[PDB]
Amino acid sequence: KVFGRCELAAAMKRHGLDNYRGYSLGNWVCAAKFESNFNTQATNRNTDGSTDYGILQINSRWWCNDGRTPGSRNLCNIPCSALLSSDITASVNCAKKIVSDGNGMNAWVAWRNRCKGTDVQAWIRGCRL
Ligand code: NA
Repeated sequence: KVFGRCELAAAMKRHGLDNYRGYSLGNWVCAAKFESNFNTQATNRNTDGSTDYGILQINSRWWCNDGRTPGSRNLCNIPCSALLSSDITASVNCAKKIVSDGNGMNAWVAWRNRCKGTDVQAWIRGCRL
């Protein structure tokens, strides 16, 4: 599924991501924009041979199992394929664990390089939330 911006903002809010670990909804929508372009089916191979899955490009190195990332962990206890569903519940549940791990949203390099410090409010502008 390719979410609309406000559609994804509504879904993230419903699943309690708005102001989760102090990160406003616009931060999460901005991360999703630059990680996946709001596409739940997005997959990208990392240089280390891990893969990033779904709207928030969760990495098989630590968070989900894909069966092909040697010496990796599954800290969200989910198949990486579950992170490509049209229903973002699994991605949100896992993102809550990632952002709680100690470095906040710096875990998402695209958030750090493209969202951090910016007018992230713009990403929820016009949305009926
Ligand atoms: Na893994």
